[PDB]
Amino acid sequence: SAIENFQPVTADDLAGKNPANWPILRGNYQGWGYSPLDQINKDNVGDLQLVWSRTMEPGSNEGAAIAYNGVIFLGNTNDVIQAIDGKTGSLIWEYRRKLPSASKFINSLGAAKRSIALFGDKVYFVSWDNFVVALDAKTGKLAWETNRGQGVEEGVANSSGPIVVDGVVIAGSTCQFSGFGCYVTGTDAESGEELWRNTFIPRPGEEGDDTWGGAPYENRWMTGAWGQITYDPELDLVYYGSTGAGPASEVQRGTEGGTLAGTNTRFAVKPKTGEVVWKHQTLPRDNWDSECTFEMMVVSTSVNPDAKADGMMSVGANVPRGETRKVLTGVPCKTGVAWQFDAKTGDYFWSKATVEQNSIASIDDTGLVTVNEDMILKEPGKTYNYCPTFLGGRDWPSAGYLPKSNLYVIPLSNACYDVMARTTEATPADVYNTDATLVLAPGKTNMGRVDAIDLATGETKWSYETRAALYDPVLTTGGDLVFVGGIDRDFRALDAESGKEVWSTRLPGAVSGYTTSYSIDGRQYVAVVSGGSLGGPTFGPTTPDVDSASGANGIYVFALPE
Ligand SMILES: O=C(O)c1cc(C(=O)O)c2c(n1)C(=O)C(=O)c1cc(C(=O)O)[nH]c1-2
Ligand SMILES: [Cl-]
Ligand SMILES: [Zn+2]
Ligand SMILES: [Zn+2]
Ligand SMILES: [Zn+2]
Ligand SMILES: [Zn+2]
Ligand SMILES: [Zn+2]
Ligand SMILES: [Zn+2]
Ligand SMILES: [Zn+2]
Repeated sequence: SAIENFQPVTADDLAGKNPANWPILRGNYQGWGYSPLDQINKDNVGDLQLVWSRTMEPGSNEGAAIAYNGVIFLGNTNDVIQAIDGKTGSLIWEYRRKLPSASKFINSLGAAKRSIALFGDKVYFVSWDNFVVALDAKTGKLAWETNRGQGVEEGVANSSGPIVVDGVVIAGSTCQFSGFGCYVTGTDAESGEELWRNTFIPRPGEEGDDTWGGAPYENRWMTGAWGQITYDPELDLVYYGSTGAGPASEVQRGTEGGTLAGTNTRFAVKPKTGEVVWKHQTLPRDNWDSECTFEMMVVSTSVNPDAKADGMMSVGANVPRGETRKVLTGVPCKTGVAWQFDAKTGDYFWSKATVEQNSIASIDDTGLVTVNEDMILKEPGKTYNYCPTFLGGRDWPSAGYLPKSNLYVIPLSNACYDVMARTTEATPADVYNTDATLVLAPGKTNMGRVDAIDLATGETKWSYETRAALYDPVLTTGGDLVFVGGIDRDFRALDAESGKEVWSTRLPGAVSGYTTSYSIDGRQYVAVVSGGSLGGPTFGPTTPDVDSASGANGIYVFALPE
């Protein structure tokens, strides 16, 4: 019944023009993570009840209920993709990919799936074995698939999911365990043909090669773009970020003093060709697995950064003070530093630290980052007391935007990392080749944190804290609410004006996935993916007083009583 009248998904849908739907990971191309739906608000959220839920596949459950005209399209782990009736929770269809033995995959991160994408009459995803796959939206049956190469034993995969722009399926990659770097590809949405492929590691003698400290090309590992892809329709620019290089220690990399051009860089590209329009490196010389690959939002804001605002690193030399600009803005890296650029040109406006961090010594008025020499891993076996951690700070769990108050709302972890490079020689399988102990940041007794930052001034308007890590995306809504899960297993709503908790329910496991909102027949639903991820096992032991069990992977859907 729900799938019967399926109407093709357009750019207008993906631009978030219909608030009854959530047809893309962050609700719109621009990455807002916002639902304009306002039925559920501060005055009635206390009445929210569980309407329906459904078991999801085991593993790291970081997915998102992609909602479209009464149907939920849901990427589970293990390349299981489902369509579910958004009103009843009844399964409509299920695709289950035939997988080689899990042991054959050197990159287990490809098993988790933050999103599927929609366009036309198809559901698009990247499989664990690194195929761009198109399913029929109406049936879940495979329409086409294209092998990108180097999957499985060779470890190239994807965890965040693609987006489709102008008939082009755009998808990044993780090559976390590989002795090489990876890429972002653009694939024709109809034919399945690969149209372009952007890589990051400079080839010998090419632009930026001289910033790799003389490291042989074949020793340059793991540079990818595994985070979330965003897009601005008006500028026609696709935005993504690349990551660092492994192992973490530049001494073990053989890249001493190397700023590593291509790594941790924010790219703005044309969707049909991958042509780079502008780029900015937000974390050079990375020794801290900083991964500047997370979603960056496109918003229109007045530009008036306060140089005295807490954490403000610098203000751009040519900042158009008092003027309204379309900006690319947010926290791109685990470090927790918020950035703001002109979205069209890439001109640097400002940057501001959130959590305690000590990897960045300074950022000048052009946006040039200078790293902290004290934190470069120069002596293997020596403990370096890095802030934040290889899980942040921030990590993949996405921020949300509140257009009414111009607030950027970001989930964060108050953690630091006593990190040491191993004394043994690094192989690709060793990843960062470090051993670490995670601790609370100095003077912090609350691990979980959400900052709400005014995008005009860079001032933090409020900060919500809780004992255990959140490590879960936020949803912002027109009802003036912020929804967020945590490893404490609470799925909570915060007052968007104050950051104070106004409602919560406790789910059976750590609330580990995305929260989305949609409506059917005038009724607003709030859907959260839960069960657990790397967050609980990593942050849980720091606050053992909190019951942060993982389990009962599932989608859980709430609404006001009828
Ligand atoms: O370098 C990479 O290719 C890559 C990929 C992934 C992934 O795809 O999930 C993570 C990381 N790195 C990473 O460093 C880490 O912070 C991390 C946490 C998570 C998670 O699911 O909670 N994924 C990843
Ligand atoms: Cl529609
Ligand atoms: Zn539509
Ligand atoms: Zn990584
Ligand atoms: Zn725009
Ligand atoms: Zn720049
Ligand atoms: Zn816009
Ligand atoms: Zn101020
Ligand atoms: Zn509560």
